[PDB]
Amino acid sequence: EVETFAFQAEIAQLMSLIINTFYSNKEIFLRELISNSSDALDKIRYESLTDPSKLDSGKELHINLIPNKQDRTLTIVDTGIGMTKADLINNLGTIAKSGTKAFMEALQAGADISMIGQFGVGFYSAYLVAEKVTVITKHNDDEQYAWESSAGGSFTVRTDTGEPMGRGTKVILHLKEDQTEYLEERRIKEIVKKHSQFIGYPITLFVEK
Ligand SMILES: CCN1CCN(c2ccccc2CO)CC1
Repeated sequence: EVETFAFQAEIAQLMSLIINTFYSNKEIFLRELISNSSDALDKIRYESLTDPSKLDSGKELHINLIPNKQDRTLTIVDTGIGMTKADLINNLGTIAKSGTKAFMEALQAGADISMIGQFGVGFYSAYLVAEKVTVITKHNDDEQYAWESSAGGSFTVRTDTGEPMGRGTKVILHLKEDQTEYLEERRIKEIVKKHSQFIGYPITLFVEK
């Protein structure tokens, strides 16, 4: 049972702007997704400060980067607070309508695409490198759900019958054919060191056979 939703008009515009604008500094997508994961981990940590049982679904607070050349995917896993179904539908927990409005007003005022994270819609920079994005997520108060979109104005939401996560969010980027450099270890390492050197959680870059 798959439900299909239309993006709000402003978010569909933001996505086609990211997909069609010529912009060479595509590596900022990883900084934005790691920063989103750090925010989600800060949230479950703060909640656990007054209620330790919120960590019953997993005490470790971390971020994993998993490249897979066979599937042409780069996956960013965090054990943060996760997202409910309502959150997923509501633009993955962001204020994406007013965020897009401020971002686009800033673009015409001298900003560039790399500043997207300052307007709360950094997740969508995933479409700088990915043709399709799958988000698997588990919040303590809800079941495990899968969100998916290849842009084009719509996304789907379904109950995820896959591997149980415990708690957190998994962003799977199905990379464009000419963006496979972001599957190479030394390239990911260079980008993490350049843009995410001070993240307060351990970032583990997995290797392949
Ligand atoms: C402001 C609300 N936050 C909700 C959680 N976030 C998020 C969004 C998209 C994918 C993955 C994650 C977390 O890993 C960051 C934004």
